[PDB]
Order: sequence, then structure tokens, then C-alpha cells
Amino acid sequence: SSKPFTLPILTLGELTNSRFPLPIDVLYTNPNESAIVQCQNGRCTLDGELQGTTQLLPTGICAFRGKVTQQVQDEHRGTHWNMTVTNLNGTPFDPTEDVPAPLGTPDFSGQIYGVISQRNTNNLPANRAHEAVIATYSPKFTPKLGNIQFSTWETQDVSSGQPTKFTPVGLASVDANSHFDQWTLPSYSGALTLNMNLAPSVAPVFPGECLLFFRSFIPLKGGYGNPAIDCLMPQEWVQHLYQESAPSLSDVALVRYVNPETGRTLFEAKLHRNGFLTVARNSAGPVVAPTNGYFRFDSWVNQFYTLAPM
Amino acid sequence: SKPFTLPILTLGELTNSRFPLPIDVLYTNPNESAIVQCQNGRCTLDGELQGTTQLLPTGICAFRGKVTQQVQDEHRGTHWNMTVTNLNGTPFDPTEDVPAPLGTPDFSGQIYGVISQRNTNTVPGEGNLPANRAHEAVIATYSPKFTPKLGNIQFSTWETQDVSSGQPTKFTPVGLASVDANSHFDQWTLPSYSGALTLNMNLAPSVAPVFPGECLLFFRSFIPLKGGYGNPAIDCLMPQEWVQHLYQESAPSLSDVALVRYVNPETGRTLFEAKLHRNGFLTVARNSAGPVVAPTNGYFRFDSWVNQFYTLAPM
Ligand SMILES: CC(=O)N[C@@H]1[C@@H](O[C@@H]2O[C@@H](C)[C@@H](O)[C@@H](O)[C@@H]2O)[C@H](O[C@@H]2O[C@H](CO)[C@H](O)[C@H](O)[C@H]2O[C@@H]2O[C@@H](C)[C@@H](O)[C@@H](O)[C@@H]2O)[C@@H](CO)O[C@H]1O
Repeated sequence: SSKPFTLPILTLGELTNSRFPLPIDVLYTNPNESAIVQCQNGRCTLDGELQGTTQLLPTGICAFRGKVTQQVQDEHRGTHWNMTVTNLNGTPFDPTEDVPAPLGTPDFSGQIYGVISQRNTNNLPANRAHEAVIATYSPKFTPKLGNIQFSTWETQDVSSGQPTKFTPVGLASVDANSHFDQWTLPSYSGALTLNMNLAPSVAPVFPGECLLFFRSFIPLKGGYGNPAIDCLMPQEWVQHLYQESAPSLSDVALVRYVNPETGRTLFEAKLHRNGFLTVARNSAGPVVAPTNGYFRFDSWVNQFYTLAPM
Repeated sequence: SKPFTLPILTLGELTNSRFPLPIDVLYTNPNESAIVQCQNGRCTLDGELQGTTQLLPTGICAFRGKVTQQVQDEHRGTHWNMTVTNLNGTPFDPTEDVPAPLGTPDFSGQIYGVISQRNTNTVPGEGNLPANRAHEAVIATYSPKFTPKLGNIQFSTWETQDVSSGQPTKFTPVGLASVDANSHFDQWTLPSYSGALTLNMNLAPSVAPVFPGECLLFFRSFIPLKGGYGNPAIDCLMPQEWVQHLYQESAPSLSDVALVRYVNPETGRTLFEAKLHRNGFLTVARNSAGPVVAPTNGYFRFDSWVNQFYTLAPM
């Protein structure tokens, strides 16, 4: 009688990343990854429980809302601005809630590039927008405490006490001094303080298995690089699972990547209860798969199930 | 027949299908004089995408292509021509029965965003990696150089030189550059997709109330501005999550009009009712313009199929 588990019917070209507002470009593996994988956006259990900083809006991923309170010039170039942040729905962020940070807060170390825009509260309001960068590794990045900093090239035209939106676009840099690491969590309350209420880390537990990611290439403001952001599940999956809230019948679901044309299965994967995929693959890099393919739920299995090798 | 359904999403869990914005408020404007015929956020109740509608929230008002060259334009700023492909990177075939590449903007205005590039060619000394650049950009969709159905559009930058010819280019929309009279913002005026003096084709049809006392109901989002005075909004017929849901489900439509109730989960009560029409739009019995003041925690629930003779309870 339990509601059957399902995934949406969506090709890679119909999916978007749950960790940054980007389309999914390729499926991807990296077996030799030395880092602990514990991202906080795109986290949802198979029975529909959102975790980490995950919320449902594609427009909310790596977004901030708040007001500017302080202008501090950089030593050499640019200007820093303190921003008090609210929840994305505009209500005050309550730091006593059991979340790591306001929902949508970025979940990686780096310099995030985007646009800060403002519409004044006070017969038509005045507006302004400028390019902006948020350094999530900065000691001033303390979203769990209700405050962050962003920097601009613009030196003066940011207003205080006025509603402010950050729309993310890409990364500002991937140079050594910009500290881009997609698997390093920001310190949500500042450097000396432990992050709290985190979605759990994910890993394969069967020899020969590795994580399977939905990879998107992220725009760069300048420099050399081909940076990517890998998510455990696309945003449409998070949205689907939340809607469905189907009971999980074991800790591991078997899914098949199918070509609808031929009806052929290209490979199978384990979809784990906590909301991530593993496959039996001994290499790194993109999965080369037809454009019409998608994952279909097959059955519930267990941690001891042996995946057909890719 | 598979039962028709809507997703269970509060207003605060929905996004606009015509620009990448959250839904802020439900909205009516009974005395609107324009024909309402937007092309994004168009989907029948049985799951048929229409106009330039596609499924990705990242694809709405996005472009992908390659800059060809810097071009002269009499208007202020530095101007660049870019060819445009489909969003998936394949060549746009002007013989397909669509008005323009899916995701193309469906309104007249100066769309503000960011152009970014990642070069095709890589440098061995740079670890075999490509050079990149990004800058703010504006696309005037009313320009005679806005010809997405012909595979080319033009954008302007404040930046004067640092845009590279022949390199992969992405436009990420952010808001509008201006809503002054001279910036020709009109959310119900379609661009001329093939340029000045040409007829648009393959359009999703116009929408309108039929029953006396009814008006369209919109999902409204406020859109950021680069500068100037204004509080511009973009109104969609259905949010992007509804397009995505109807597409997935493709439930047969059992009449031309479905009855839906806007419900408060906490109270459990119906705040108002609306008609959800087969072509994918809502009407209500309301004789005022402005926001519908209700909890963002409320949502639409499918009640039953009705017909063109059914009278809505007044809001
Ligand atoms: C500092 C930062 O946040 N990112 C920098 C890049 O500098 C930023 O992006 C540039 C495109 C400019 O807008 C710059 O003002 C901005 O701070 C930096 O790019 C170079 O920046 C210098 C000036 O500092 C020049 O503008 C230079 O042209 C930029 O080079 C870019 O990348 C090249 C590889 C080429 O693709 C050029 O066409 C680009 O303009 C990069 C490289 O030093 O480093 C980031 O950290």
C-alpha cells in the first residue's frame, strides 16, 4: 500500500544543478577523490526530507537577501560592504533554528561572482545594481550569525539600509589566492566555530564503487580555468522527492540509466537513502552517454548488492 | 485516464516561468488593454509545451552562442554580435515550428545580465586550460539587431574591449537595465524574432477571460533594475514548476476548464477559487487590479473538471 518510489523523467539536458544555478552538463566520477564529500545544497533523503541548507527554489541557490550596513574600502583595490542577511523569504533569520545557515547559503569555499541589486523602500523607488564578489572563506563570511561581506569594483554607489539581493553568476577567480574548493565547507559562523546541523557526508561502502555526480561547468569572471560544480542530485530530483515523500523500503535503491529509443540500459547505479549515487566504475571523468538517457527506478536492494561494472 | 494534478507548492516555493525570479504575489489587472500572448511559461494542462517554453529554470531568457565581432550601433556603449544556438549547444534550425530558440525572451525591454566566455582553445603552460572573461551586458529585445529566429542577436557592454571573437559565450539574465520611456519596457509586447518588419510565427495563442466578471490571474515577480526609478514586474500565466509538472504528468484533459481552490494548509480553508484553462492559464471572479493579499503558505489544489458554464465564487 506504500506510495511507490519514483524519479522524474528528465534527460540530462532537462536537469539543473542543485548547488549553483547551472544546467547539468555531464555525469561524472572521480574515484580517487581525497576530500570528504559533505555538500549542503542539493541534499534530500529519498523520502523527501530536505537537509543541510537545501531549499526548493532554483533562484535561491547561492542567493542572499538582506541590507547593507557598512562600507569599508580595500587596502589596494575595491570596496567591501557588510550585509545583514535574512531568510530568502525576507523573514529574520533565527540562528536557533536547526540549520547550518540560511537556506540557499553557498556550500563551498571560493570567490562567488554575481550581481548585487537594490530597490529602495522609499513615487517610484530608486534602484542600482553592480558586479559583486562574496569570498566564502573570509572571516567576514558569517551567514549563521546573520552577516556577510561582499566586495565590489564600484567604489561608492551601494546604499545602506535598503533591500539588497545577490544573484549568483559564477566564480570570480580560481587562482591560488582565491581558495576555490568545492568540497571545503565555509565556516558558517566564522573560523573558530564549528558548523552545526550539517547534512551527513556521503561515500561508497562497497569496494570498486565510487560516487556518481551531476556536473556543471561554472562561469569564470577572468583567468584560466575550467571550473565545475558537482552535485549529488539535480534540483528537479530534490523537488520531486519533496513532493512525493515516498517511503524508503530499504537503504539502497537500484536505478538504471536507460536509452528510451532502444529501451536499452546503459548502466545501473545505487541510489542511497541519504540522497546520492554510486556506480561500479574504476575511472575518473565524464560518463559518455546518449542525450536521451535518464534514470529509472528499478527496485529496492541492499548495501551488499553488486552493481554491474561500467 | 491518469488523474490530473498540480504540484503541492506554496507561493513561496514557486518561480516565474518568464524570468528567473521567485513568485512574489498573485496579481490581477482586469482593465489591461494589451493582448496577453507571452511565449515563455506556456504549457497545456495535458503537458504540451508551446511558444518558446523549455523546462530549465536556467534557460529562461538565457542565450548560448559565440560572439562574432564588435559592431557599430548608434546607441550608447560598446556593441557585439553573437550567433545563438539552441541552449543545448546544437545549431538552431530556423525551419523548426517554434518562434525562436527555446528560452528566448518574450517581451520588449533592455534585459540586463552578464556575458561570460570560456575559450575553446587551451594553453599547455596553463595546465591545458582555457582563458575566461565576464562582463555586464544589456540585450535590447526591441532592437532591429535582435533576430534570434535568424540565429543572431546583439548585446551592449560598459566594457570597451574585453570580449573575444569566435569564443563560446553565455548570457545569464539578471534584471532590466532601465524602465525609462526610452528603454521600451512592455511585458506584453513581443519581440520581432526575425527582426524589423517581419511577422512572428509559431506563437502560443493569446489568452483571455471568456466568462463575464472574470479576469486573468497572474503569478507576479518583481524584476531587479541596473539603475533608475521603478518597481517593474513580470507576470507569468503559470509558474515554472507547473510547466515542469504538467510536462512530466501529461494527464489527459477531461474538459476545457479545471476548478482549482487556493487553500491555506494551516487553516485548512479555501481562500478563493479559480478556473485553470486547458491552454494553461487562470481566471478568477474579481473586479479589482492589484495583488491578492494572502499567505505565501497557501497553494492551489485541483478540485474537479468543470466547463465554460460554471460560475466562480467571487473573490
Ligand atoms: C580579481 C578577480 O576577482 N578576478 C581576477 C580577474 O580580474 C577580474 O576580471 C577581469 C576580466 C577584469 O574585469 C578585472 O578588472 C577583474 O578584477 C583577472 O583577470 C584579469 O584582470 C586584469 C586586471 O586586473 C585585466 O583586466 C585582464 O584582462 C584580466 O584577464 C582576464 O583573464 C585572461 C586570462 C583573459 O581571458 C582576459 O581576456 C581576461 O580579461 C584574472 C587573471 O589575472 O584573475 C582573477 O583572479
